[PDB]
Formats: sequence, structure tokens, C-alpha cells
Amino acid sequence: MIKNILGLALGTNSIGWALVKQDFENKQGEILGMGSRIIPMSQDILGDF
DNA sequence: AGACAAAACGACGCGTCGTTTTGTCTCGGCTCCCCGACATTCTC
Repeated sequence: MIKNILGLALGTNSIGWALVKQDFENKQGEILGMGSRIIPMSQDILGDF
């Protein structure tokens, strides 16, 4: 009935993390946490790999 | 090729050593104490 959901988006050097507490059946719910973790490296590596 | 490290450019721009030159409160009235020197007399 109430569900904790963790959405993860994975990039070349980025992790997008979001955590929500959804109750879809009643059109309710709210977000709990959001963030993006970045691993720095030059775009030379991005164009090279 | 990328993106960081720093040299280069700018007119601009202000600091900096070594010396020279400049600027720096003013006058009025009195009173009463002390001392110094130089003349005379007098004592020793």
C-alpha cells in the first residue's frame, strides 16, 4: 500500500539518486531525497574512451 | 585534442629609492619674589 522507491540513473561519471514514498492507488505520496554524485574527469577522457 | 599553468599585453597606475625644498602661532598690560655683576661708606 505504501512503497519506498529508489530510482537510480547511471551515467559515464554521474549517479542520479532519488528516493520517494509512493502510494499510487490513492494518488498520494511524496519525495524524500534527491541528489547527483559527480566523478570529475576531463572531457578528453569522455571523447577518448 | 583537452584543459590546466602561466607568460604576455595594457595603459595605467600606483608605489619607491635619493635628494631638495618647503613650512614652522602673534602680540599687549602689568605685579612681585629671588639671584648675578659693577660703583661708595663702614668692621674685621
